[PDB]
Amino acid sequence: QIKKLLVANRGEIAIRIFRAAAELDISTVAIYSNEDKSSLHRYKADESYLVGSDLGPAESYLNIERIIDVAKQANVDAIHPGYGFLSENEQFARRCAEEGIKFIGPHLEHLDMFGDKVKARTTAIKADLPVIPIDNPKHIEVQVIGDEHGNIVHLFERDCSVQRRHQKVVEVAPSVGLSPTLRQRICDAAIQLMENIKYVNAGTVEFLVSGDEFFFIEVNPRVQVEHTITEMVTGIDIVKTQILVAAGADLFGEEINMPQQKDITTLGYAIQCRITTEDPLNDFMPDTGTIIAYRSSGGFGVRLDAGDGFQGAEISPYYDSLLVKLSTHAISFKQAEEKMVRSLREMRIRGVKTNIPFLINVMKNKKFTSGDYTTKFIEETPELFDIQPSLDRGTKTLEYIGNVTING
Amino acid sequence: IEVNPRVQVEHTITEMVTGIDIVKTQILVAAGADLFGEEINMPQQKDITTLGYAIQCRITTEDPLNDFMPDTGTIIAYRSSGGFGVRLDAGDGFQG
Repeated sequence: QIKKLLVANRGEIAIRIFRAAAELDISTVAIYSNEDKSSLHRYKADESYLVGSDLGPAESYLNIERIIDVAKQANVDAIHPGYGFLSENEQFARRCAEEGIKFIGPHLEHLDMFGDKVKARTTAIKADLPVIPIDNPKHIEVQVIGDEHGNIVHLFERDCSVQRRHQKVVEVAPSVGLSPTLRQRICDAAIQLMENIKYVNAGTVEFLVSGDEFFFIEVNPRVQVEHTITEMVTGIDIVKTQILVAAGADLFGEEINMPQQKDITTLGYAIQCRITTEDPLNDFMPDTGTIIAYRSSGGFGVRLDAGDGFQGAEISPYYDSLLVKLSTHAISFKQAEEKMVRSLREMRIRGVKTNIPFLINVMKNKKFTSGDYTTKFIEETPELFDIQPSLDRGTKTLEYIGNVTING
Repeated sequence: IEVNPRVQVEHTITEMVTGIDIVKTQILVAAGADLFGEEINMPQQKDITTLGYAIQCRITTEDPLNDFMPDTGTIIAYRSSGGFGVRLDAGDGFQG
């Protein structure tokens, strides 16, 4: 029934929802702030509105009442919150229902359980899942999608072990090195939990792995950044599915066309990382300014999700930095790693320092290439911060010619 | 009907459902590498399957408005897109 969708978000994910929505012949509505006046997502929808006349920085995409007003005036049926803003916000979800706008995600009582780190454990132990009663851990996450009609499936797992601190860096789907029996139990735990609470829409279940053992951590009651990696290996459009799930449709019907859990398998491996302005040379402080040159990769198995990565782009410090979200997909993990490297090396960003060289080394290192690696992979790798200089030739030649042409 | 003793323009459509990089495999076969080794990583014939469906469409300078005639001209604007399983193999159209 959903005919007009609004995205309560910015960047690559908004563009993602908009494209998905358009494939379903749904009109799109963007929301933008003053400093996002030339963000690509603003121009990528059927409609865009300045949320908050005088609103500040990151509070623009958090301002519940102005968003809902923009939704009311434009006749919006459903709001997709993407991730990382009002995604896990019960209040916004309530005010959506109360005003007749379908909140794209799980129900009010779903965001309640998993919003509080203390309440989630009670739910976890009621469905008989292992909890913290803790060394050498692997961070494993299971994707799930269920409809409003009781049909629930999982889209296998995602290795999330590569992380520097509390920041995820590199994800893999499915697991390399992790046994088939382990795989199944962790999946079956995730489906036991969500099928107990009668879960609706896309959700992620965060676990931990020691050897032949796992522990429940948290539940992300929305879409994740790393979703695409799972799409590539299972062939299933998660985002598009969400829109269909909030539209009532049965996942085994004409709209979603979900293959029965038995018929769901993985094809090859997929890897993802984010291209940010973070400088390995400079404590990972996000760099700001204007990009003067932007060239991107592509090709078979390479998937680009641009955020602030374009030619004219002006980088505002007020948001979590993200230029391009880059994923690769090949029959083998070895092959999947190589595409990533080349794509990373084929890139070119100038006028701002990037995290590319750091990422290059990560994919190049064999403690990652082996498939066996823990959350302390970065901790145990000091050489991962090797100083590759990176000179900029062409630019200097363009300046010389430019100067002599105009000034003699 | 016939045999095409090379890669076809439409190769990607098969790569997307089977998950094999055909072009890559060509190079490796020419390099002398094994079909089922840790190099080509090809699955067994029984394990080789399709995932979903793939379509390929041709975009040319010619048109139904002009009896399919390849025109010259400068391309004033080029506009790509993107998406899961949306490949734009850029060729004759890049910029001005």
